[PDB]
Amino acid sequence: GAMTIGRAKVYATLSKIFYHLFYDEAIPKDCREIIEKFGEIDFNLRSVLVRELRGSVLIKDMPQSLAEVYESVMKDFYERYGFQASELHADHIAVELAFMSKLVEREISLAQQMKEEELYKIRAAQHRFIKAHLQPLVKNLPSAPLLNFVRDFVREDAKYLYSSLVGEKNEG
Amino acid sequence: GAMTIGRAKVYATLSKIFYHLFYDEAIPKDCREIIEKFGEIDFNLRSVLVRELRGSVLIKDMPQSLAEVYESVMKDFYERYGFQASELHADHIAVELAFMSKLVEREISLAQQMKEEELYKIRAAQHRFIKAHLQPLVKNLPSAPLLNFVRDFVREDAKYLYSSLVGE
Repeated sequence: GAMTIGRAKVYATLSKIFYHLFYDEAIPKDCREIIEKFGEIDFNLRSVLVRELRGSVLIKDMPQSLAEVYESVMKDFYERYGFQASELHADHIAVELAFMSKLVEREISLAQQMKEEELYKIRAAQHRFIKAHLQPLVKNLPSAPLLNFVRDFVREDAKYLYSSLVGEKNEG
Repeated sequence: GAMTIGRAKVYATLSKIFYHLFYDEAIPKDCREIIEKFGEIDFNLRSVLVRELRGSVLIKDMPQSLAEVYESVMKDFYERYGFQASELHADHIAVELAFMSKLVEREISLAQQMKEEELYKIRAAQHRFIKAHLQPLVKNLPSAPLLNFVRDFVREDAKYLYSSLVGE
């Protein structure tokens, strides 16, 4: 329904925004309006910052030796769900957001098909991905209006996904 | 047939009973008879108790901070199958039972129409709903005759659905 359609739209729009900002392109009206529906915001970030918004960079706690294989970890997750690499590093926030959008789009299709067991698997994957990769990246974002919106959106989306799963997890 | 008709009836009747109790209303004779066909049961539960029979309240590892998004989870599941929550919270037991009744009614229709692909999907949806939402809710109900009846009915129904689905 509208709620899940909105999840996909926000992930897709945020990803498109970060691709534009990576190249110092203006944010188009359609993208701006989708995000501005939630409150006043600006998109005034420069490529010099946006290029560095990668998990292996932002997560300062990551052991160096594992930072060196993290893109491989990302790619295997992506490949397992048919998601293609772009020209950006696999751990870049634009790419991680695009991956979530693809997962939610898959969920939408499975919902329309009433494929409940497969939908469950894709929702589980969304949770796994948000817990392993995207939330750790976003929790280490520096403060700015757009980035703070992403923090809030991802925090609430993580809560939604976890709440979906917690009951069955604890059934014995 | 009779088995599936019976499943739909029990879910619908339990839902109706919980609505009456929520609203401090007497349980009508038709509802009582349906449930008591399985043995004597007392239907005395105070409205304040019944109002709190929500998945977000009952599921122990769900903190209160997740109750609002959990309502969204419930409504998302409902919408996929053309069901709307009522004026009650979407995670209230009365609503969850009503949703099961609607899924069983759809199963009955699909079986009459020999729509096999869709029938299987709907049965799988019932089982998923029980596993994900209704069984976790009923697990932590207080002990009382009606609550024990529902817990046991749901547990047996889950086993039936799982068995029916594993062959296939």
